[PDB]
This record gives sequence, structure tokens and C-alpha cells, in this order.
Amino acid sequence: SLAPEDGSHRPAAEPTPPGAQPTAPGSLKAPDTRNEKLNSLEDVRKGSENYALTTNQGVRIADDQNSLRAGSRGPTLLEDFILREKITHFDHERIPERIVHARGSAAHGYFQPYKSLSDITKADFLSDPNKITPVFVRFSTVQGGAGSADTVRDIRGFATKFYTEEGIFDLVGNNTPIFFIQDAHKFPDFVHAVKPEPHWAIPQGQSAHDTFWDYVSLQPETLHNVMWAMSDRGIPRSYRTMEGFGIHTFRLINAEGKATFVRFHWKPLAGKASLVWDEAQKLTGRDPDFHRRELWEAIEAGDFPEYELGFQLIPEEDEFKFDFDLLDPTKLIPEELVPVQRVGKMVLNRNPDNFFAENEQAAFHPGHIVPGLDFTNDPLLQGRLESYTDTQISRLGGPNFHEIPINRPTCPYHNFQRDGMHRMGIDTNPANYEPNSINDNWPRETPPGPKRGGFESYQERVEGNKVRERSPSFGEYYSHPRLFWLSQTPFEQRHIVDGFSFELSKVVRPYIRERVVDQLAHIDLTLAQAVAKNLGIELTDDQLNITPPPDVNGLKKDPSLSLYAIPDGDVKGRVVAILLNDEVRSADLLAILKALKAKGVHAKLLYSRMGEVTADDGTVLPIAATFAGAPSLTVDAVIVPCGNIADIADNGDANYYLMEAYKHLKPIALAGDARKFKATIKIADQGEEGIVEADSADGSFMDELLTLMAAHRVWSRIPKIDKIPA
Amino acid sequence: SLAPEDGSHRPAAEPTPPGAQPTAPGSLKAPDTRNEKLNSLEDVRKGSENYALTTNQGVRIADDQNSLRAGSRGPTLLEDFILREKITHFDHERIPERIVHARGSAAHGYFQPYKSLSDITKADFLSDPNKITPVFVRFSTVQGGAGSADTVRDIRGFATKFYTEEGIFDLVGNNTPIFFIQDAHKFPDFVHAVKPEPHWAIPQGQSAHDTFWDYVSLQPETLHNVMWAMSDRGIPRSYRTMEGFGIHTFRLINAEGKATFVRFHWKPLAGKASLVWDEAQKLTGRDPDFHRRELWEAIEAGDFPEYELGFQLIPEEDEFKFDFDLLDPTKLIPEELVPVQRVGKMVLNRNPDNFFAENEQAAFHPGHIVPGLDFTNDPLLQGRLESYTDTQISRLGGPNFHEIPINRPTCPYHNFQRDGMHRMGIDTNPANYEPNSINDNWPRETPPGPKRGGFESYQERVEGNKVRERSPSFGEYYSHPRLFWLSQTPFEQRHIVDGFSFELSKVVRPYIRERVVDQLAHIDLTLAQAVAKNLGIELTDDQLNITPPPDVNGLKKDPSLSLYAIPDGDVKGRVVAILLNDEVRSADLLAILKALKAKGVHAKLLYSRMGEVTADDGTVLPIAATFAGAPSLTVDAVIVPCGNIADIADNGDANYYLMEAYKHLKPIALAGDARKFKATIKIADQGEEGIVEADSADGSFMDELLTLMAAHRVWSRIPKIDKIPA
Ligand code: HEM
Ligand code: HEM
Repeated sequence: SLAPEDGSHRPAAEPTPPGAQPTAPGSLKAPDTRNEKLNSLEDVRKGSENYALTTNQGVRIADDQNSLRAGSRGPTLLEDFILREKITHFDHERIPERIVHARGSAAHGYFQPYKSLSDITKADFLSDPNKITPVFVRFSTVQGGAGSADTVRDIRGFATKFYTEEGIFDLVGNNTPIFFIQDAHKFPDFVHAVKPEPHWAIPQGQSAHDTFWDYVSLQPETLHNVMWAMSDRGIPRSYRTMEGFGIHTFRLINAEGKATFVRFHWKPLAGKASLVWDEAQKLTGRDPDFHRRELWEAIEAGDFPEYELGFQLIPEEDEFKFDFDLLDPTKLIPEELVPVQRVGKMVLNRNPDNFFAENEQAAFHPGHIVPGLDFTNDPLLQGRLESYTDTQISRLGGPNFHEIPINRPTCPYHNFQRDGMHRMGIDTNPANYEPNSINDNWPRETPPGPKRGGFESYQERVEGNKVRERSPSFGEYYSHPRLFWLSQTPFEQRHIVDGFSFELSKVVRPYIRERVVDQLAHIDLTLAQAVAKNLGIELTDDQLNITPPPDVNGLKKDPSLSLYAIPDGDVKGRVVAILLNDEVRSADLLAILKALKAKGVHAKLLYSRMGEVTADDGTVLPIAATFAGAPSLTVDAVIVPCGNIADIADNGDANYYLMEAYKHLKPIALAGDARKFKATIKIADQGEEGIVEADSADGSFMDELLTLMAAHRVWSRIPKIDKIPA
Repeated sequence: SLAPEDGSHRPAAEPTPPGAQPTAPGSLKAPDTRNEKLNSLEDVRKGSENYALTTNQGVRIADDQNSLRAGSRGPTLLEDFILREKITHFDHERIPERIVHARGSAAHGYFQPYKSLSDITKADFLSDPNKITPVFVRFSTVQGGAGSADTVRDIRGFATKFYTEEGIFDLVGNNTPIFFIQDAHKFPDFVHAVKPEPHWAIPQGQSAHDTFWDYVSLQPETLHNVMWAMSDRGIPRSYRTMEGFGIHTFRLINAEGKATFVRFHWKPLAGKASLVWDEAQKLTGRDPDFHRRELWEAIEAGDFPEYELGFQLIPEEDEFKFDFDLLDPTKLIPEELVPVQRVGKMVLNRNPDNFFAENEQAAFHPGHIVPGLDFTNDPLLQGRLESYTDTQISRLGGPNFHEIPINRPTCPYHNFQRDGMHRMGIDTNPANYEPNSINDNWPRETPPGPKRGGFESYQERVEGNKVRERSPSFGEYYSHPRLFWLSQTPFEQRHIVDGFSFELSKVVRPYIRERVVDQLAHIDLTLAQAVAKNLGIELTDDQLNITPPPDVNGLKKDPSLSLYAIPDGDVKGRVVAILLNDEVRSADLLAILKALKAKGVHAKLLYSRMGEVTADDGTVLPIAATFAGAPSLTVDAVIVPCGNIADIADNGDANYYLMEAYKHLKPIALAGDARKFKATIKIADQGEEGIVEADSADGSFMDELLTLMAAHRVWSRIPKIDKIPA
């Protein structure tokens, strides 16, 4: 039962493009990629080659194929300890999934700042451009279970654990700059509303159901983040192509004790890019693991996800100078008002070894801050501090979750805490309390100071009575949704209208749809009317007369809120499908692959069967997947080289591949006789912007294709796609 | 007063068709549907209307919108015990999912036998045709998490908890009559091989990956259940339209002590029906909850799932009379050799009230038998008995899982077991041990007997040495795979070839595909050649010459193994999409809808937007969903009535609706000018079988459509669909 003679069962331990080699554990794929945290896991990494199969007690197993029984057709015997241990371990493999963000995908990397930030913070990880901090990052959806699909419409989580020299800092953020609700007390109400309904546990991975829109209609504070969710921000192309935000205002504290308010940002260096809805929903069926897969394969290819950390900084004295409250997590701070200052770069460059041990058991918590950082009174941040430690006690089995290898600090940790389930550390200290004289009081408290000091909270002034009351300054709900709406391109606005229309059409109780349309009328009449028309609802005269909400500190728009208004495309790490035929013109393929390789764009060679095809010059071309096996949903663009086109001209799947790519606004390039396929997509002898066409695939043909790919999608095609039946 | 004045927020408590009303908890939807188990849950059912909101300690809450803070913009205070309790409960909502069969859907119902089976078993629930036993049934997939999709290719679980007067009996079966493996010792290997791969946790809900086919290629005992998984058995249209089987041979024991060997079957009274692959895969995207939904809605409609329990019975003297071992769970007993005797009927007639409390916490275990049943030495059944109690200790938090309301027997339970986490029962017995005098030895042991006796095991002779050894009688792997193959229709054989070809195409290491193909060549050369051709693999001369395995006791086919060879269609509960236009011929719609209603077939009225359209005669037609919102994947047949066809003739969604339906072999009917859509699907002027067309929807148009629906799909269309780009 052995490995093939040719070694083909084992991936090469070098970077390789997606599909070229089977995927593997990060330490076997990239053994020479290291960082302090990855090295520190070596105490628990376990190999396998050349070792005997044993029980967990170290007893060699002779027959792992059979239970012990009284005769070979007889009853199994109670004394089979080998069977019992193996089955008992299997029986207890599962642990509770995260209450939210159960579905997530993670990787290791490192961070470093561009310059010391000691003027504004004493945080050690921000103190020196040449001090590298290992990180572990998990990206996630919110609503669905661990086994739900990746490319749903949802908010995404973006959690980073920095293993710093002065402690672990977890920056536990999402991919939009606000949240749905103002006070943590409502969190279980909002999450219950979005999650599968309690009677029948439907729907998975979708906000398109009555209870969510019932809560939204009755809680207008939710409308800002609902706008972001209904836009294409809700369906990113990759975790590499979305923004990250800490949402809350936090504090930075410098050595002089000065507090500066801050909001955290991550900028994706691969650019912002999202799917369109029909593509994202069909992709949850064709590959529900698409984002997990794409992230792992990018890292194996060397297309490391990179993000720039940035800070919006507001001096203490400017706390009240905006027309929103800085502590309200449903309000964003527009970059036109407060620019994002670039802080440092994070690069994710190694996949884990074991998903369960490292991803599933990772515990992030926004209370894990370090000296130089502090909280504010944001009432959603405040309540989050009661949750993340608590939930970890059932999910991870008790209070020693920081000893699970992935969660361990790389810096020293010593205290008087003892015992708890699954206690790993064996403490030698004669004392388990302080103050003590029997160990001369060690370990000892450390005064706060400029570097290496103990944690002290900023001495913020508190004055108020003990109340359960929402601050009046939080009671405005329409101006930020409007700012967001007005900052989108026209095609982005169409996509928002379509998201609301699609979701509300799934709400069974029509009055809820009506109540939501009335809320949209308080944001923008054009948005409200367009959603209403799709729902067969007619706005009343009163609704038509609702005064729009005020501008945000005079802003009519802020283009930083759009995915696409400002070009920032990067083609490196994108993928093209190349549709083969049984006599491919090799000069086309040479030019195609050469130009793709120059820009770091991968290719997948597709055909109507697996195996190989031979090109016109005898080159044997291995086939990656069939047209049906790897649909156009999984690539950024489609190229059809010249060759024996009649081979594929009447193939339904090949035609369909182009129809689906066209519908989803992807660039398509057709060389030589492949231009015969123009007829399937109904599109003119003169040509069309978004369709590259020439006699052969040369320098020019490929430059045009790659230019289109840098703009991500062919938005100008949108009016043409409603008539195509795909 | 947030409810609408008109009361439209609340579903009517009467049966209603899918989509007509919002779905609800079973006890509110169908309060008059009762059984002894449903009544016994009354002690824990909790209402809500007219009651004050409280903490779990009973304290009325005043403000459930805010945390307590020092000033309305100030920090949250540790003393907020109301916040703390609410967030703590939320923080601990999740429990571990089942290790396998985590994705499942459940309902309540009842079973009654047709006649007393006292001559062959003393089981009380089978003793009297007027004896009604409540059941709770959970249907499931195997591989995916609780948040994975329903219409994946997989085996399905079919677990029935019978709440009998002599104890709980759990019949824990699947929808194929064999399992992949022979000995329980291999269960963690096989499950690990099918489950997502451990480095990256991909793929979800799919066996289409290297490790699964690696294990299959190395363990030919798996090939029989692999054949069933690759056939359309692996993609049922509904839980109502698949078979059930206990798989193992068990025993029935009568009052005279005679043992009869038995295998258990469930026959779906709705008939057998499956999807086709492209449809199933796309449906995991458009509605991952499709089976859960369709089951819930069938019960809300009164289309109760009904199944007939049947037994294959083999006398003890005939144990060795077959070419296969009766104790081998990779072998089926052909119904040609051993007919299924009809035993009784089960009807599922009420949904749960709360999915988590009743479905997620339900615990089934095949060791839960009752007097009149017993085990055999089947080595897979034997090892199951060590797993199911064990896994419930972590999944359900301890040894008192039988006190979770859904799992409680309805009959008396008394013993000397005490304590354990979560103990609910407060024992008053002075004694907690036996034998005791202090409570006169109560509760007391009961001798075995004809009725109401204690459990005693059948005194089977055991003779052999203590060995971990597979019986030689189990070492035959290809004859049952071949009997299955030869028993399928030609279109079912095509779908089997396509299943293997699609799955192996996703295996990244080509040598694994080649090894699987070599295994296929040991089953049937035509099968092997067809799969090899789709993989670009050429059989060797040695492969072309392998001799086929022998017939199974002289059979070269058994038609009961086919889903479709023997017509068993039932249209009640099925659904048709009706594609509206803005001036529908109202006489067509009256004819269509009343014809459907007469046969219990549901309809969904679809259009390009929500709201209403108006028919030729002013009739107002309410729209259920848009064409994109309720795709053809979700229906069994498509009817386009006459009207203003121009309204929808150039709508890409409307056209594609028909293309998709056509490709997936569904009946389509076109009335009047709707026949203009014939060009979209390339139908000839003189028409074709499976397309119903007339000048109007009158006369025999609806009878013809309904005849096509009773045969499920238009298999003769398969050669046509190849070309179509959809
Ligand atoms: C701005 C608002 C919030 C953001 C950006 C946020 C972000 C996230 C992210 C990204 C994760 C997943 C971390 C991972 O990958 O493991 C998560 C987990 C979680 N969050 Fe939040 N969250 C927010 C609000 C809240 C609130 C208000 C609460 C409760 C008061 C809460 C409770 C939790 C819990 C219980 C988990 C599961 C954590 C675990 O099991 O380890 N979240 N959150
Ligand atoms: C003929 C072969 C088998 C059949 C028909 C079968 C059927 C099933 C079904 C239908 C369920 C889901 C019950 C529900 O809906 O909750 C399940 C659960 C389970 N099965 Fe099996 N199974 C088989 C083999 C085995 C084997 C060999 C083992 C281990 C020795 C095993 C261990 C388990 C475990 C751990 C669960 C989760 C049960 C729970 O958490 O309550 N199964 N099985």
C-alpha cells in the first residue's frame, strides 16, 4: 500500500502555483520559512515517517485492521484496549465551534513597523522598524457554522494575534469600519436575529430571512453596516482583497502619558476586489471552500497576503469636534476628515501544519492589549471584554487555553495562577500567592514606565450617574448610510439596490419588507425607490417627502469608501482559465504563458476530459480540470487559444463557460479561430471593450488582457448582461 | 405594538402549502397533532406571549437595550449582572457537533404495525396492530459539519427513536443497504479519509478529494458502498424519496426463544427519486438548506413523510446458504433471494418546536435494543456498541443525556445510578445499590418472559481463539459492486460513470485515479472503460482481461436495487414553477392550478420582480419569488402559461430558467404563445417527448404534464442536453 515508485505522492518543498502539486502542511511545504513563533511550536510538532504505529501510551500495534474477537466470526472482546483507545479518541474529536465567526481560515506571518512610533505610543511592537513581530491571522465569516460556505454575503472577520515582547496583542477586527449595533447588551439579540431561525435552523450563511430584517427594521442603528453588507463589500474575491478595521476608537499612550485616540485599519496591498452576487452564490455550491483554498494556495505559491497597518489619529482635545460621537461603533471616521497614517506591513507567509490544532483552537480576544494601548468607553468594545475570555472556557475546555501551543506567548509569562483543566505548566515556585516572603515575592510587579513597564490604565475622568442609557449623541442613524451610498460608483449603487432587493424578496412577511423600504427612504430616495420598484412597493407621498439626512461634516462623498472609485488593482496571484482543444496552437500558448508569468498571474488548463492533450508541435499539455470541474466562477479571466476549435465549438460546457464569465463581467480573450465564440456571447464584429481579440495571442493581445485584469471586472458590460441566458 | 395591526405576522395553525405562510414551531403550527411523546414534553415547553422579560433567575428586566455605565457615555460597570447573565449564556450556546452525521433534519411521528409479529419476536412495539409507538426521526448526511449543505453527494443517515412501552429502541440506519467497511476498528481511518483533509480542512461535504480515493483504492471492501454513493442514490431529491436500511443482520427473538436473523428496511411511500449531479451541486449553492426546508414544509403542508418498515428474515439454519457472509456489512441480501416482508407504517407528522433542544440534542444509539431483539457478531455492529454512549459524554456534557427531554423514555425508568453532571432526577430511594434490604431490594430485576420481561441475550455458541483476524468469508469485494451495476438502468449507469469521473477528476495525484480505475476493472469492464475514457487513461491489456467476479447466488441483476427500473412515482408533495408574464391568460392559470391542486402538487408563481401582476381578466396574481430567487433547481417541473410572452421572451433569467430545467431532465409545459420558448431549448417544431405543448392549458395538457411528473425526469432527453450551453 505504498507510495508510487516515482515520488509523485509528495509535493515539492518549493513555491508552486495553484494546482501544480498537492497542498501540504506548512512545515513540510516551506521548511525554511521561520519566525520566533513558528520555531517555538517545535516542542509539539510531531512527524511520522519511519516511526512505528502505536497506541497513545506508546505500545506498538501489530494489526490495525481488526478488532479482537473470539474466533474470526465471533463477538468482539471487551479486552481490546487498542480498539477502545482508537475509537474513544475518535468519539471525542469535536469541540464547540465559535458562537460567531465559526467559519475561518488562518495563516502565520510577521509584522514590522515602517518607523518608530514612540512619539505617540510606547507599545514595544511599534518601537523599532527592525523588530519583527510574529503574527497569526484568522479570517472568517460571521453567521455560518464551521462547515458553512466561504463566498456567502456576510461581514468578514480579520483577527491578528501579535506575539510581542511585552505580551500578546490581539487586534480583533472586521472588513467594514463599523458594526451593526451600539451596545454589547444587544449582541445576542442581533446575532440571534441573523443566525438560523430557532424553530428549524434555516438559513445557513445568509441574512436573507425574516428575523434579520425584522430586527433591522426595528433598529435603525443597524442600517450603516447593513448598507456595507448589501454592497459588494459583503462578497469579497479573496481575503487578500478586502480592507480590515478595528471599528472602535482605542487609545495610544506614549512614555509621557499622552493619550491619542486611534482607529485601526488594514490596507490590502493586493487591492480591493469583490465578486458579484450571482457568482458568489453559485460559488458557495461549486466550491464552498473557495476563500480557504485561495488563501492557502496563495501562500504556497509565494503570493503572500500583505497588508498595511494604518492609524487614524485624533488628539484628545478633538474628541467632540465631529458631528458624530467618536465612541459610537456605528459611525465611521471618513478619511477625508482624518487620514490614515501608514504604520507598518504584515506579511502572511506560512500555512499551518494542522488546521484543528492551530486554526480551530486559536483564541483571540480584544481585551489582550499591551502597554502603550488602552480602551475607550465605546459601549460595544466595553461589553466585548466580558465575552472573549468567558466563551473560551467552554470552547477550549477551561482556563488554561493560553497553554494550547498556538495561543502561547513567545515572551515570558509568570504568575501565581494554578491548576485548571489540562494544566500543562508545572510550577516550581514555593509560593502561589503574593505578597509572599517564601520566594522573596517573585514573580514581582513592575512599575509602569517608558519600556518594559507594568500595565497602568490611562486615568480617564469618569463623571456620571449609574444609568442604563444610550448616549443622546448616538441617536442618529441615517447620515453615515447616506455618505456611504453617495460614495459608491453607479454600478456599486446598482449592486446595493440588488442586494437589498434579493434579500427582502426572501422575507416571507411583506410588512417587514415595507418597514425596511421606509427606513431606506430616510437614507436616500433614489435607493428607496429602486428597491421598492423591485419589490412591487409604491412609496407614499409622505415617504417621498422625507428630508434627507445631513452631510457628514460637510462631506458629499468620500471615495475611500468605494471598492473601485480609485484604481488600486494588482494582478499578481490572480488566475486565468485557458480552454484547451485537442490541437492547440503552441505559439499562442507560449505567448500567453510568458505574459502571465511576467505579471505573476497563474493559469489553469482546462478541457472536456482529464489526462493530456498534445499541442501542434508535440508538447504534451496536462489538464488541470474539466470545464465543469473548474467553472469560470473560480478564475479572474478566460483565454481561448487558437487550434482545433471545432473540437470544442459545440461543447455545451465550453460555450457555457464563456457565457458565465461574460455575465460575471470577467475579461475574455479569444485568439485566431477562437473568435468563432464571439457568437455565443452575442457580441459584434467590431468587438467590445472587455473582449480581447486578434489573429494570434501576441504581446499586444496579452497586454490588453492584463490591463483589463488590473481593472478587475468589465463594469461597462453591465447593460449587456440582462439579455444573456446564463 | 410592533406586530402589524392585521395579524399577518402569525402563520395560520392549519396545514398550508410551501411558501404560503411563514414557517413556525410545530406546537404552534399544529397544536392538535399529538402523540404520547409530544404530550410528555409539555413539562418543559415554554411559551412567551403576555409574559414579562426576565433574567434566568426570574428578575424582571426594565431596559434590555443598554448596559449599565457611569454616565451615558461612560464605562460599563462590573455590577451589571443582567448584561453578565445574557452575554454569558450567549457565550456558551454551542455544544460539539456529532463526529459524523453532524448535518441532520428531524421530526416527530408515530409507527404502528400491520399485524402482531408475536410468532417471530416478543418486542412489545410489534405485538399488536393497535399499539401506536411515538417516534422521533433524524435524517442526515455523513461527512459535513452541522452548517454544511444538504444536497451534497454522500450517504444519508436515517435514525428512528421508537419510544416503546418496554424501552427506547433506536434503529440507526443509512439510505444504502451496506456500509463502506467491515470492521469497526477501521471506522476512524475511513472517516478521516472522507472528512476534510487535516492540514487545511478542505473539502466540506465532499468525498471528491485525494485521501478518500486513496483509502478506497487500498481497501477494496469499500467499493460496494462507493458504487451506491457514485450513483444517483448519493443525491436524493428529498428525505421522503429515499430508502432506509439497518445494514447489519440483527436477531428477532420470540417468546419460545427462537432466533430469526433479520435485516431492517424502510420503503418510502412517496417513491424513490434523486437529483442529477449538476443540479444537486448547484443547489448546495442556491439553497444549502433544501432538504431541511422541504421536510419541514412537507409536514406543514400535510404531505407527511410516510415509510413502510420491512424485514428480510432468514432462519438460523440458513446462515451459511449464501455466497456471502450474512454478518458482512459490505454485502447486501438481494430481495430476489430474500423478500422484504411488510411490517408496519411510520408517519412523520409534526416538526419540532426548537431545533437545538430537540434535533441537535437528540441521541440515538444502535445498542438501544429491547427484549425481542438482539445483536449478531457483525464486527462493524459490534464496535458501534463501544462508540455511541461514549461520544454522548462529551457531546451532551455527561452521563445524564437520557434526561434531556427529547431522549427521555415515555415508559418507567428506575435504577441505582446516581449523580453525574446535569442530574435532573431527584432519587428518593434509601438505597443506591442492590441487593439491598433497606428498600426491600426495589427496584427489582425481572425474569425474561413473553411480555414485560427482563432482557436476556440469546445464548449463541461462541467458539474460537482470541484473534484480531478478518473472517475469510469476508474476503470478496467485487461481486456485489457488479450486481449493483448490472441492476441499474442505462441512464443510471451513465450517472454512475459520471460520478466516479467527476470525483476522480478532483484527485490531484494521478496515480490514485489510475489505481481506482484498476479496481473498477475488477467489477465491470464497460464501467472501467467509460470512467478511464473521461480521465484520459487507457486500460492495459492485463486490465482488459481480468475476469469478472461471479454472480451472487446465480443472479445477474436485481431490479429492486435500481431507483427507477420499476416505476414507483408519486406526484403528491412535488412542486411546479409557473413562469408569469404581465398579462397572463387567466383561463390557462385556472386550469393549471386546479389540476395541480387535485393531485396535491404545489405551485410557485414566479416573475422578474416581487408584488403582483394582473391577468387578461383583471385577476390579481401574487408573486412568490423572482426567477433568480427561486431557480428551477428547487422545482420538479416548469409550466409557462400563455399571455404577453414578449414581456419575458428577452429576459435572460426566464430563458435560463427553462434551459436549466431542460438540462436537468425536468418536464416542461408551454401553452399558447409560450411555445416561442421552444427556440431557447432547441425543440423541434413537431415537438419532443418530455415537452408538453398545446394552444392552451385545457384538455389533456395537464394530464400529460402530470404523467411526466409521475416518471420524475425525462431520461430520454439525456443525449440532447450535451450540446446545450447551460
Ligand atoms: C466591532 C465589533 C466586533 C468585532 C469587529 C468582532 C470581531 C470578531 C472576530 C473577528 C471574531 C473571530 C476571531 C477568530 O477568528 O477566532 C470574533 C469572535 C467572537 N466575538 Fe466578536 N466582534 C465584535 C463584537 C462582539 C460583541 C459585542 C461580542 C459580545 C459582547 C462578541 C463576542 C464574540 C465571541 C463570543 C466570539 C467567539 C470568540 C471565540 O470563541 O474565541 N463580539 N469577533
Ligand atoms: C452500518 C454502519 C453504520 C450506520 C448505518 C451508522 C449510522 C449512523 C447515523 C444515522 C448516525 C446519526 C444519528 C443521528 O441522527 O444523531 C450516526 C452517528 C454516529 N455514529 Fe454511526 N453508523 C454506522 C457505523 C458507525 C461506526 C462503525 C461507528 C464507530 C465505531 C459509528 C460511530 C458513530 C458516532 C460517534 C456517531 C455520532 C453519534 C452521536 O453523537 O450521538 N458509526 N451513525
